[PDB]
Amino acid sequence: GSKPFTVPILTVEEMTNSRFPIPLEKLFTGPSGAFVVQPQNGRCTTDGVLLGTTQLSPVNICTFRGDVTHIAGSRNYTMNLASLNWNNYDPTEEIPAPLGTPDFVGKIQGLLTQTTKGDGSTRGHKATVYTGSAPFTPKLGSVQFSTDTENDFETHQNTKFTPVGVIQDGSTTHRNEPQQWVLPSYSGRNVHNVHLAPAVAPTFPGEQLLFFRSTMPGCSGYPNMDLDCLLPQEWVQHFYQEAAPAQSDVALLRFVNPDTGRVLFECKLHKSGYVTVAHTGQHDLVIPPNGYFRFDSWVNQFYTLAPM
Amino acid sequence: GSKPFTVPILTVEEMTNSRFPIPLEKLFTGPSGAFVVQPQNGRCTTDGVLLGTTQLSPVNICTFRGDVTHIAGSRNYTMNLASLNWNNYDPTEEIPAPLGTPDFVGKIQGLLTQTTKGDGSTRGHKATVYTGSAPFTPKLGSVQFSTDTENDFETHQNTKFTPVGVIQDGSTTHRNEPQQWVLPSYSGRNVHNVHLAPAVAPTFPGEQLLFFRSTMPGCSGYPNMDLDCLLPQEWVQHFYQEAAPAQSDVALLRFVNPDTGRVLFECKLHKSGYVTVAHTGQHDLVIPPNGYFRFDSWVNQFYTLAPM
Ligand SMILES: CC(=O)N[C@@H]1[C@@H](O[C@@H]2O[C@@H](C)[C@@H](O)[C@@H](O)[C@@H]2O)[C@H](O[C@@H]2O[C@H](CO)[C@H](O)[C@H](O)[C@H]2O[C@@H]2O[C@@H](C)[C@@H](O)[C@@H](O)[C@@H]2O)[C@@H](CO)O[C@@H]1O
Ligand SMILES: CC(=O)N[C@@H]1[C@@H](O[C@@H]2O[C@@H](C)[C@@H](O)[C@@H](O)[C@@H]2O)[C@H](O[C@@H]2O[C@H](CO)[C@H](O)[C@H](O)[C@H]2O[C@@H]2O[C@@H](C)[C@@H](O)[C@@H](O)[C@@H]2O)[C@@H](CO)O[C@@H]1O
Repeated sequence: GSKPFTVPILTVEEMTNSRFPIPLEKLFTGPSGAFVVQPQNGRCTTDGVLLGTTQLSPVNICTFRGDVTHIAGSRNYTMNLASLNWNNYDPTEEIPAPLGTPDFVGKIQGLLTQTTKGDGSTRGHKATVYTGSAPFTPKLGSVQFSTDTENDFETHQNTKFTPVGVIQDGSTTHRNEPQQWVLPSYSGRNVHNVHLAPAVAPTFPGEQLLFFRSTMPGCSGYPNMDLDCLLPQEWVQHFYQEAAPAQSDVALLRFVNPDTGRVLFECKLHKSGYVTVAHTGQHDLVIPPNGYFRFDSWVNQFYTLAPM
Repeated sequence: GSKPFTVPILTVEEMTNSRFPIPLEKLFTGPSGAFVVQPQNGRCTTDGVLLGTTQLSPVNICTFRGDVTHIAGSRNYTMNLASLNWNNYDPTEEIPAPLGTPDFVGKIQGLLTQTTKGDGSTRGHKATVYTGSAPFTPKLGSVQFSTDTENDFETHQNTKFTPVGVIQDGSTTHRNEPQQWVLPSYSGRNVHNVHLAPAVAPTFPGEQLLFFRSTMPGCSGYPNMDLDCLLPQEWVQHFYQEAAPAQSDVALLRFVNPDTGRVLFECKLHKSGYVTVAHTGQHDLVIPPNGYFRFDSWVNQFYTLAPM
């Protein structure tokens, strides 16, 4: 008596990263035994429960909204955060941070834009947020932006950050930032993170996570532009709507090639919202552009996959 | 024997504009007898045929990709366009312009970003494209950007424009640009546009188009930031996947309020991909946040709606 579970038929290249507002490019698998995989965007159960900081909009990911105050002697502005909906922010909500908050330590560059309500005058400037910085305290309601202006932004007017890409600067050596698997301290460095979506790992020998991979635009320096998500944003939207009950811990998916009619590989979609495959080693999957995922049956954590 | 037609259950505020990569905010209706409504993004038939310049990604809308050449004595760069997938562009495809090309005359501001293949060095700069300019010839494979640099960008390296908002500048007076209902000349001023998605209008007395409305960020001046689309991007994605056959020219939708169980209004979803309502005058609809569209039955162009 359970509504039948499905995944979208969109191809990988027809879908969006759930951790940054950019298209998916490829599937990637690699070992992750040595570190914790705990992203907070792109987290959703197969039955449609959003986790972490996950929200439904592809374009709100890594955005911030609020009003800003200038820091004297600098081009820096403090943003006092509003809700996604431009209402007052509530720090007591049982989430790690405001929905859509970046879930990695990095220097994210974009534009900060503003409109003056009274006359409809507008302004925009290049801006960067360092999510590893001491002033990055989104859970407490404020973050800081480095901008290209010292005087243009007004106080007490709605202000939006739209993310574009990432930078590597200052101290750092090539491709050592951003660090996609390092969570920000949402309340600052001395305060532990709360209400997190859990870390994920394969629990089977010879298995690895399967990642949905994009390349973030780079805006300066020699950044690591790889970005891996656990679920496409479209999948998040799909599960949220469908809300099909998980009949077992694991949904078995087959990846199908329509140009031949054959299955390329099979994988496990865990009910808590992540995918694993049977492979050892780093591998960029090579897939046909029209390839798609198809739900075939419910199995369990003990099911042995065919090697990828 | 037709697969049953449906629309997504996502609420308006949970969906994305199909003409710019920003969230939907509201529903709007107004008269449009006096001018032609012929957007090229967010065009899809109910049975899943993409029209105009429409593509499936919410985040590729109003993007450009290619490589750039500097124009001496300026901060201007010519971009020789690539395909969405970074392959050579084909001008002979039976489309108006490259998929995702802006479908309005305006000054769109964002960031232009670039990566050097050999060493992974990167750069990004604020940039604007004037879609009403003589050099805006995307169908012919090139457009021009005004940037904040005269020497940083390299030749023959992959370069991306990510849109953020719009500006009003130069000569123009308040809120007279952008002009969302004026199509660019995709091949330049002397060449007529081709392969367009058709203009839309209500064909019934006392009917108006229903628009899915957002406010574009403004980056300078006093722009008109209203942006109206005919279909949410999620709807485009949905119809594309479902491909449910249109049993009649018109699908009757009811907009439902779950907080009361009552229908707020009814509307016509035309099979060619647009919505009409029975109302006269400009009106910002007031809707509950959890309100949703529900397909109830197939009717026709002659069906008389209940007044909104
Ligand atoms: C946005 C900006 O102006 N950034 C500069 C940065 O240039 C950016 O990054 C470099 C790698 C290159 O892609 C530029 O096109 C881009 O604008 C500067 O980087 C130095 O840039 C020169 C070229 O102008 C050389 O490429 C040099 O190798 C770069 O230096 C090293 O990389 C930097 C990112 C720093 O880590 C620096 O300590 C390194 O020696 C830097 C350097 O002043 O300054 C801005 O960030
Ligand atoms: C990005 C930038 O520097 N743009 C300026 C522009 O300022 C932008 O737009 C104005 C409306 C305001 O929102 C600024 O905060 C924003 O940076 C300049 O606009 C003049 O700006 C001053 C404030 O610095 C006044 O607001 C003035 O009314 C503005 O002028 C008129 O509006 C302009 C957009 C032009 O149409 C001008 O002819 C008008 O008289 C302009 C003016 O030099 O210059 C850049 O575009």
